[PDB]
Amino acid sequence: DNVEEGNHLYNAGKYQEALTFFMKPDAVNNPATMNRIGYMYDEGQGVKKDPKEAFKWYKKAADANLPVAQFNLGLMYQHGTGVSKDINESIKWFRKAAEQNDPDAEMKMGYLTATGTGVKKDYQEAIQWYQRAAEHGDSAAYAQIGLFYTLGNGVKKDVNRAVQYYIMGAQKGDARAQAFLGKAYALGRGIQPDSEKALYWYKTAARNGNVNAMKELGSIYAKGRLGVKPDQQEAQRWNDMARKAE
Repeated sequence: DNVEEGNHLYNAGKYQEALTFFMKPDAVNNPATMNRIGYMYDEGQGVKKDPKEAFKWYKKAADANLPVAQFNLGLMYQHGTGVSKDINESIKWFRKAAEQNDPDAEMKMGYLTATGTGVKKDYQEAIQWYQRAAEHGDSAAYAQIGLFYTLGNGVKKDVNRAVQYYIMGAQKGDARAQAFLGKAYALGRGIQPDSEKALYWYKTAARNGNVNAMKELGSIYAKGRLGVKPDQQEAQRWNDMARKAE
């Protein structure tokens, strides 16, 4: 294959070297490869980053019914990256990509439905899209669903069930569910108050770049909440890092 070779060179950072292989007649015609050429233009892997040119390759690949590339194409409309911003053409593509079972597109559809951005707001359709994106390997989806039960958007507030969703997403690497779960342990809101497990999950979410957990952590050590020995050598570490991250 001229694409599988070009994949090996690209997988190993020889982007321009890999790009020539992809531009070969047998390679260009591959839809998955056509998508990758748009990516390389989108991030400047082998070329000077041109999003407008990246749009050309996303459209070719998305016009071949490639779920990854229909999502990418819908993004380019939504942000108006390489085309002129068309929020409502963008949902044509997310819809196609999401109904083709793309996880990222299903969640973009959970968002657009929950906010009513390009479509009639519907908290019930938004849950379905979010739960479907969870089945397809998206850990952020769990906390997005649990928010509905904590807040009460289209459902009666079931704080117990919301924390069950947080724990799921928290144990699968999601920075926010981890912070949400830490707050649940800390107040006993969702489950049984554990000052240790609350601290563990706060530390894990901060480790994963959740700013509210960093800020929370800095407050924990300074005041001396949650049974830590009050430490300011740690407390000022966290708050500085949070400021630096915004």
